[PDB]
Amino acid sequence: KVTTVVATPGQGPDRPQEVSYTDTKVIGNGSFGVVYQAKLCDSGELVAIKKVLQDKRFKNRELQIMRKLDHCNIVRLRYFFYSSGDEVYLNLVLDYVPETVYRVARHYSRAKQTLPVIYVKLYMYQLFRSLAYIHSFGICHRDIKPQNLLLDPDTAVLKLCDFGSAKQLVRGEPNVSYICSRYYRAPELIFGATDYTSSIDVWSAGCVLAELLLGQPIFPGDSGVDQLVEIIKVLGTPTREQIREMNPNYTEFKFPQIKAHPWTKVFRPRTPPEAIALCSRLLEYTPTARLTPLEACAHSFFDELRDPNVKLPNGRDTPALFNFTTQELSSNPPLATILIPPHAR
Ligand SMILES: CC(C)(C)Cc1[nH]nc2c1[C@](C)(c1ccccc1)C1=C(CC(C)(C)CC1=O)N2
Repeated sequence: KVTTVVATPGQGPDRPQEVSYTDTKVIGNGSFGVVYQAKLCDSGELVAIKKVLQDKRFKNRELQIMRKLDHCNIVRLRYFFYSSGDEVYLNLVLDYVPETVYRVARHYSRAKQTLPVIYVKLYMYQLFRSLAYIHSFGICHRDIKPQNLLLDPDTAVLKLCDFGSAKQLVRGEPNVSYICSRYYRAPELIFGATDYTSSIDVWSAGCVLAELLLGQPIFPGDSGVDQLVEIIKVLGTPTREQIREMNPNYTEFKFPQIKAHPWTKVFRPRTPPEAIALCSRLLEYTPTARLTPLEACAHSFFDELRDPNVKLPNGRDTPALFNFTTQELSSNPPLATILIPPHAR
């Protein structure tokens, strides 16, 4: 049974073509609508179709954002197209990838084991790459979690997915506080800040990093507000100057004073010292103090990835790690001296 639709390519001239697919099954769910799997008849390739009720009044924020993006570490919009059920739906044809960082991290910790640190370097490097790219367009993902990191287990290619909460932030225009998933939610946001930057994504990224070294979430909060407490147990009570730097909308938390539990004691003994150094510069109260995604790719914890002889545990080559663009380097072009090593010209 074959379905044919007239779909506009996402990274293409605005020019609709016939597309056919088969083997439709449901795989996903949300306030938005539903996600299906299908097999394209052309390539036999597997894809996901995200089906979203779309008020013809509005543009679809996710769609505008997805049409700009073109990146090895971001899920690609192959096609999009409209359908019926007045009912008008947007369908987004996106990559299907069989695993996630959530699932892999979970296999390791159901077995009490540590995810090998090579994979931590591989996965995190690619996540920071993906954020460098979108942050360069002023786009904040605002939902970085291990579950939104797609993962081809054989190639080690990580792809950032799910841009339902993503947005272009412009200084001046305020934004919602209760955003991101709780465990990965920056403290600015729990203070009610509406004037935040894309450095919230970096907080979340350091939460993913921490989780991958600990085997469970670093801040498992009972509620959007117990989330602060969980954080405070680790970083300790924020100073008056840190609280000011979060440009809050409410500080009346009447929180006890807790001393900072130092970083090296948070992780299991003989965690590599560079992972902790990176981790502490992401999970900072002051949002302006956190590394930019691109400095984070340049960090010395990822040096193993820049070694000429580096290979995956399954024998194969690493994915493309060094093929930076000008768009992708914009925020700090000198970093290319470190980022793109000798042996890749
Ligand atoms: C590109 C989408 C819209 C994000 C769909 C997609 N593309 N590739 C995927 C997905 C799913 C449907 C997804 C949905 C939401 C967030 C992340 C992932 C998905 C997988 C792996 C699993 C094991 C089947 C679990 C699963 O939910 N892989």
